[PDB]
Amino acid sequence: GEGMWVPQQLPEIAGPLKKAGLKLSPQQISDLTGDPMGAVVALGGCTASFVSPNGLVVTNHHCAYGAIQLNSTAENNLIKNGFNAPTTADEVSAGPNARVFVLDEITDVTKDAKAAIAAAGDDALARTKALEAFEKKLIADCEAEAGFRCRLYSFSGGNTYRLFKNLEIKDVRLAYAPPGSVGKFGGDIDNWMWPRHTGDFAFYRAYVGKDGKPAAFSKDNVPYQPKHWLKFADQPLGAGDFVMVAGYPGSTNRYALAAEFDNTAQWTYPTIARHYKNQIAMVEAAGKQNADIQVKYAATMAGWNNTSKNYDGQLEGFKRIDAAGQKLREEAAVLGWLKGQGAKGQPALDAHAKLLDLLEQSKATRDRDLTLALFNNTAMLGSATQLYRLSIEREKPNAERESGYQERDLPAIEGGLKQLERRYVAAMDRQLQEYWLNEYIKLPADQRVAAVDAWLGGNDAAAVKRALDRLAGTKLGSTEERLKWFAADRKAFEASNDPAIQYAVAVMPTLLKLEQERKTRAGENLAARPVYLQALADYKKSQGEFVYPDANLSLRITFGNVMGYAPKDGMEYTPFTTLEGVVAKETGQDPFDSPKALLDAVAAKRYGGLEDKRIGSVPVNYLSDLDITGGNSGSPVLDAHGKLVGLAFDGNWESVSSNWVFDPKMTRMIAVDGRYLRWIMQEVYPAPQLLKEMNVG
Amino acid sequence: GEGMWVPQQLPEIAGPLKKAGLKLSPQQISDLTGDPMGAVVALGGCTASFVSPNGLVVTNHHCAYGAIQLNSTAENNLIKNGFNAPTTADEVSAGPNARVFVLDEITDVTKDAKAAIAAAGDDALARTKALEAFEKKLIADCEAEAGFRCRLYSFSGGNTYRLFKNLEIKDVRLAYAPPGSVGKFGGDIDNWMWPRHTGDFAFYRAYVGKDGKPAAFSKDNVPYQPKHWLKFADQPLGAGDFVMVAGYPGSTNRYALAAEFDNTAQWTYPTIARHYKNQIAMVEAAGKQNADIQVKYAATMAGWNNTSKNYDGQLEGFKRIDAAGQKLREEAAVLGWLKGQGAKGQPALDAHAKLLDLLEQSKATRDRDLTLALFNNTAMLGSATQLYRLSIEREKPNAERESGYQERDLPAIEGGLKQLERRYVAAMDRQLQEYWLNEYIKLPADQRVAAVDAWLGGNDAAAVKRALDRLAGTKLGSTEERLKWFAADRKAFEASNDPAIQYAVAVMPTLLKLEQERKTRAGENLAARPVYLQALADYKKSQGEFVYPDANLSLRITFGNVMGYAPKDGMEYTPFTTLEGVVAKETGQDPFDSPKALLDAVAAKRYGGLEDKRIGSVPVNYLSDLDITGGNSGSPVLDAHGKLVGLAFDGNWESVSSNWVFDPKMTRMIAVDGRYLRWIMQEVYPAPQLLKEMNVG
Ligand SMILES: [Zn+2]
Ligand SMILES: [Zn+2]
Ligand SMILES: [Zn+2]
Ligand SMILES: [Zn+2]
Repeated sequence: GEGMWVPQQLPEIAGPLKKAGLKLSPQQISDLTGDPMGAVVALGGCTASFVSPNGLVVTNHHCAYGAIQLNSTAENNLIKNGFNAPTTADEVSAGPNARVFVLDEITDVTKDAKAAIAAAGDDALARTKALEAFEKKLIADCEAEAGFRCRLYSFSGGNTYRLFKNLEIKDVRLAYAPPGSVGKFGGDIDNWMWPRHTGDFAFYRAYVGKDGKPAAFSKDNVPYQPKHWLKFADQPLGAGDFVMVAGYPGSTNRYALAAEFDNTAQWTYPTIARHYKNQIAMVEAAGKQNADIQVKYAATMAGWNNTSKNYDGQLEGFKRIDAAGQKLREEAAVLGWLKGQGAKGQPALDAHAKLLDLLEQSKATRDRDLTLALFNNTAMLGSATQLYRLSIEREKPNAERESGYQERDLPAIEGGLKQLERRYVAAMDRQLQEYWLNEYIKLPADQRVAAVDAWLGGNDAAAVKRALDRLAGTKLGSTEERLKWFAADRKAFEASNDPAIQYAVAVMPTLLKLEQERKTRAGENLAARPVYLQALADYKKSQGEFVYPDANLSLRITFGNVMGYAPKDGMEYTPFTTLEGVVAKETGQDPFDSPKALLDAVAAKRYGGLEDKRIGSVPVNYLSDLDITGGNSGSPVLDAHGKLVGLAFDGNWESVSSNWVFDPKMTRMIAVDGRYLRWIMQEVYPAPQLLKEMNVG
Repeated sequence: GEGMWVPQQLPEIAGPLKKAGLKLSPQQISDLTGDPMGAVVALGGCTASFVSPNGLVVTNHHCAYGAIQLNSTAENNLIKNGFNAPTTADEVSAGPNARVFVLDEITDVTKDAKAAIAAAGDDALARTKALEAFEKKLIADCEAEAGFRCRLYSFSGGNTYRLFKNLEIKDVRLAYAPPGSVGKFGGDIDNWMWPRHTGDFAFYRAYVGKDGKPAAFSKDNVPYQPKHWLKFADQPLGAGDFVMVAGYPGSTNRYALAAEFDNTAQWTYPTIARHYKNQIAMVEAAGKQNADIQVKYAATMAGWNNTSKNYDGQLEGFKRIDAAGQKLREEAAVLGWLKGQGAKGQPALDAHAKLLDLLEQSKATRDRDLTLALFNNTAMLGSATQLYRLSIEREKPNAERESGYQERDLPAIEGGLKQLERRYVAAMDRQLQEYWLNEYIKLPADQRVAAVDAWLGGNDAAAVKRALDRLAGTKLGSTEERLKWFAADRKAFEASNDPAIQYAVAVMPTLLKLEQERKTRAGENLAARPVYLQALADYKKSQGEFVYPDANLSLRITFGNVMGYAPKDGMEYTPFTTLEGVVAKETGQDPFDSPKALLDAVAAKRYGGLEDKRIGSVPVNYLSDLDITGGNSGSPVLDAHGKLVGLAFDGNWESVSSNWVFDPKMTRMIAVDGRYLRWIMQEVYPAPQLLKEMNVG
């Protein structure tokens, strides 16, 4: 059912957990470094879990896609072929930026954080800087132990703060990926849909130095030895059975002003989707010519497709449940309620009014803000602006450097400049730069940026053509030039005749100014958010409704049962799909081109000891009424005894609008059954070594 | 499950009926003139049933659609608005050709029929005329009793013959029709489809003279008093519950040569579907501009739509089950099994060869024969040819007149010429003439007809236009002119300068020659068909398959249970639809434009005492695994206690290929629930008088 519960709400959910079928004690689930919860890891935007005493980590194929794509060429395509390491020495690096975060400690720091905020009094910008400074000091102290990375999280609009401390494993290697026609069966056509037949799984292995402490990749590193790992279930999962997920959902917007919704529905989602589709169309074309561009842009393409379809789905789901309406009506009913109680409910009503006006302000510049951000996110301009900004920050004491540009951020900065090599083709980026300049000029005169106007020299196809011709002369295209500038000082940047670096030096004053304009808006928000959101919460409780914070990349638990859903009268989707369903979709053409070995194993009913009698086949994917969102991919699904029964990977089509308005009847998780993982590793793309390592072969 | 069982097979299904849940005794079902089977009546291409002691008859809306249309004008459109007669005096005539046939007696005449055939000797044409003369004599004798109509049926390829005698009620009146948006909710989009949300019912009343004997329409007639009628169930019908249907299915082709299947799938269905869709397109377009064309052609259009869509569905279903391959392997098996049996198999092997050759003879002229038949089926040429043929037949003694042109057929002929007034517009028929002339001209030289070529006097657009301009001079457009010709003698036809009459005179010799050829092939078929089809039956029994004859418009029983079906992996169709499903489809545009009173009543949750708590709503339609086909529309669905729980009306999309190859998993009946008939008649288009008369008031 509904809810992305913090581990500190376990007393609240203990009884519901039992009634749904948990046979572990609430005590045991509360131990976030115990069995099974201490096996669950964050990847940074995906979840994963340990599944052996030797550092084997299982997650989704689409979570590993980055790493597979980084190790792929046109002439050895791991995306297409799969990857299997018969020995641990065979495992390839997942990339310098790849991480496994293992939870160490959570501490409430709420009292301190709102002190530091308040201690700045009544200046918006000062309030932001004070929280920044408080956070930086906390983290610096927590990370004083070598091998840990820490994070500060704000919950429920700033009514609670907690500090998380993680062991940061920095040497992650790929151990196994099934072929792309298994890992991503049905491609973007089946994405966000049920029935689903997708084998969305892949394995990493986590490594540290011989001292047992985190290190960056080296051939002298050895497998991490986790305290806790998950075991595969020994009881077959069926319809109605208890399941739970723990993992790291990224963001939801269930506490929001109605106007935040209208802006998103009417403007944000349609605009981003259109841009994303236009870039897809350009890259698609050029990659059909050019396998190098096709392989190099595949991860980018996957992201664009996935977010744009998600937003198409949210727009449709708003109309289906009249989200605009529901928002309006709970807002009216909450404003009603507040004046309602006069004296006590005036602080909250004030808040509503500030928040509301803050939103109109970001509204005034939203097209500028988006366009400029995405223009600067193309490869060479992104590289130049980041690298120049770093040279500026490096001049300050580390404690005053912008988050993202402190010493602790250098590994990821350097790592990103190297990874870019496998994701950049200059003919392709030129077309994206073009696309975004064409969209910049389109902007109205009041919505423009002075410094970009000047840099460009006029509002036409001619100037665009000149810009593009000039930028083409950058040397930032090679990893080696990027890494030179990573190390260069600010004067060296301002001296450069590189045209990409000239662009950055040109616009940075504006970007720092706009960043201040953002930090100031955030500061006013930091006053008004928590009071109003605390009132939304209080109302919800007065209505008997479930109360939990919007997602924020921190660890959450969701639970429920295996069950399908009914999209229309006269029909129902069943909780499982089956092997036969995979082969029924076969067309021999991407994305419905399963391996021959699958096709033959199924035609022969070779179920490998994995059939579930109740469905007369091996289960492939299943639905359940858990409450997950982006960031939950790869999260392990556990059964009533805490055994692994699948991996979360997607949502059904009608679920996605639940980011704003939760609909219990149509919100389902889509998970890959652990028996399908097993079946693939036995009969299709075999990995007898990993199975034996997991005590299932 | 499978099987269109003849009543004489009740001993064989008694056990299976009990196991399925029938609580009536099988002997109570064996009494075809008792309770409840004597309540089931034939309409002539639909089924219906008595539901009161005062002659109230219930059938489908689409069955009554011809009669609703005949009583409709552009200005007062009953298809659109519904009809309700508050007292029996307000009932309107269903039209002169409307019938209710009440089963009186069934006789086996197999031995006598086969002896009439054998006495003809070797000659194929004499064999046909001998069976014809046998049938005519039998029917004349049986119809000696005033008010009875009799029919001879051939079963299992001529291995069995039965005579049916029916009371022929000839004054049928319309007592109630819901609005078309109920009766045909979802129109042609939902036709042949589940989920289905269609209130497909209507009521007639049956009338006789004051002396109790059937009579044509008169104000002095009074309601028929049936010996038996159905009662509405007092127990709520649920999933898995027993249901049975009795009705009059028209035709199936489950006993067929592989070649007959191949010709049908490759040529017959695609060809007819194309011609029907071309005509639909013209009439649709013209009716958009002319609401008299729209109302006059509505019944014709509903047939074209229903058949063409049926044919599309069969072809898709043949691919789904590989019907071609199944027919090829079954035939290789049967011919194997026969060669297996030495000498005693030889007559079936020879029969198979002869049947195959006769199929080839048909095929050689199939384009000509189809095209010529459908050209002559347009309104004026069909009238002219029919009437001219009648004038020729009238010069022979009645016993020698062609079936359809005997004295017993005169009421139907006459009624046809009157009903056509409400189904003909010159400017529309002209376009249909033009379509068929353009198709005629596409025929190749060996498929042309000399008489039509000469009459056409050219092969191009200009000749077509001259022929149309010539035919537009007919006076057969008017009912009175048609009835004049109905009475006129042959010399008057041959003297006429009416251009449609002249056409009929010109082509008649050719039609008669073609009829002789068809009679000749039928006579050859009479010899070979029984022997082969007996072998097919014997083979099926040796494989332990069900053995029942193909449908042939006689009374059949089918039984099974309420149940949905699974169209693909990860999905199921549920056995019921509900009221909320009807409203979910609402668009306010035909065909998804329910009566406002329906939308209001569902919104207000006015369930009228008819809610089934197990589905949370009033049921609308349901699925069951019964075996029905064309002709079964209007058949009552009985529960375990013989009570009325719905009306058969359609099949699901995947079912329709069961006319050739039975598929148990995807073959379902779609029925309208008796509770939905009641609910509509309470809350939406009310008829308290009829509910009272059925005592559910
Ligand atoms: Zn247990
Ligand atoms: Zn250089
Ligand atoms: Zn006349
Ligand atoms: Zn009973």
